[PDB]
Amino acid sequence: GLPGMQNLKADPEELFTKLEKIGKGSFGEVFKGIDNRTQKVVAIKIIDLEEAEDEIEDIQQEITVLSQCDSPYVTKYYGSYLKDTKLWIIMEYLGGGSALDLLEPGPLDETQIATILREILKGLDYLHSEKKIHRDIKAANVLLSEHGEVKLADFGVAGQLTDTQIKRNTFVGTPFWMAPEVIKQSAYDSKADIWSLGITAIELARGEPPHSELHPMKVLFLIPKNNPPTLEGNYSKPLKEFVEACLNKEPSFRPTAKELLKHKFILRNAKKTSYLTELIDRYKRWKAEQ
Ligand SMILES: Nc1nc(Nc2ccc(S(N)(=O)=O)cc2)nn1C(=S)Nc1c(F)cccc1F
Repeated sequence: GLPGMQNLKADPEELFTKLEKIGKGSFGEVFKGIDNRTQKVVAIKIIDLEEAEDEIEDIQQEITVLSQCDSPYVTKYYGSYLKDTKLWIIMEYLGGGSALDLLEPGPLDETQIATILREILKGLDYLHSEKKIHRDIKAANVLLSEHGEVKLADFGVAGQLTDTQIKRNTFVGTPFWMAPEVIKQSAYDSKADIWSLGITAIELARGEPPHSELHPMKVLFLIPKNNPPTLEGNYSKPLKEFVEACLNKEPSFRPTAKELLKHKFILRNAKKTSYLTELIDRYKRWKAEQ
């Protein structure tokens, strides 16, 4: 089965206008698109099923997890279409781009950092309450609407906890952002996302994650054997402590997403999400020059 699968007679090439590429996901390529019936903009992930082996079950899992999410903090899923050998996965388009994109004109301030982290946490609180793990939290997978709303994206490696499986142990994620227990393939749960959030916090503060100048294969020993990273530079003590709370080698010492929503860095610095429009306006003007 495949949740949201549409009638095969429906031609997505007729129902949507495919525009420019806006990314490359864990699976397939993603395009900006127009829904021809509503004229709303969508994001379209296209996957060639023929040149895909052992990736199709992964695709099905992504669409399943996506279709089971109903939250302001998770990109919406609008269904899937088949066009010959290609699968068109229709998703909510977020006009502000990724947090990583919004970093290109220059550093964020700590109000912006706190606000983005707060909204990521609302998303993680939702997922974790649903017994889901994202497993690929990073600034590239954090999207903003053009009104400044923040949502999680790319569920390509997301995991589901059950009653018959209270922990996962699969090796998945992006190396710089992966928790030591995931790399080591110990039994892990939602706390793995909390580690990834700490790395993402550093990324949002500094522009890059720890070890970013190294070959990804080095982190397979670097992360499990070294002391966890800390945020270095001229950042507030609350922000440095937020990061340390996340980046503890012991998963049970990491706070829950729910708890982190009350962390002093968040309460003291976060403001209305609408203010993030400035960050998006900043990017547009910057891109406008070049
Ligand atoms: N749902 C969704 N909307 C957008 N919008 C978007 C993307 C890029 C840009 S930009 N800054 O002009 O290149 C602007 C808006 N991207 N997007 C997705 S799924 N992004 C995405 C992602 F989040 C992870 C991997 C690949 C991807 F293409």
